[PDB]
Amino acid sequence: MPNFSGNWKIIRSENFEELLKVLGVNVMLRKIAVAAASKPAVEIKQEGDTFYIKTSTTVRTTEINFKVGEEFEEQTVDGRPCKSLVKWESENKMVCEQKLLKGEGPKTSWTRELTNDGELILTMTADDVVCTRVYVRE
Ligand SMILES: CC(C)N1CCC(C)(C)c2cc(C#Cc3ccc(C(=O)O)cc3)ccc21
Repeated sequence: MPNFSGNWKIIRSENFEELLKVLGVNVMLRKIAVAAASKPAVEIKQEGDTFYIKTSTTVRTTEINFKVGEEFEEQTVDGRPCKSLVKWESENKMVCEQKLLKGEGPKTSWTRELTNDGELILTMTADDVVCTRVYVRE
């Protein structure tokens, strides 16, 4: 019965500021984002391979809708419009490759995985730098 669906509570965050730095976010905006990202609300709805994911903070909210295997548009973690495509790497792990709509920048991606223990891992990557965030349902 359990899947990616849930209201998810963060329990661990690593390397978020480093990710924003590689993306070229300046010091003062990074400080704002890091603080706000420390207590996000995350809502996922899954129906088969169709997903809704809303990630909210006091300073910024993202809401994405996608089907695995079908291109969609969203934003990079630093706010730049991109084309995205999610695939199943494995049964419990989706991987999203991103391409900017305009300009150039680090190669970005994200992954979401349901681990053996019932928890969710999000990773966000820019070039070689990875941010890892772990959640449990509320
Ligand atoms: C200054 C501020 C408004 N600002 C401008 C710069 C920038 C776009 C980088 C930015 C990013 C965020 C974020 C985030 C976040 C990402 C993932 C999660 C998660 O999945 O848990 C939670 C939060 C917040 C503020 C913010």
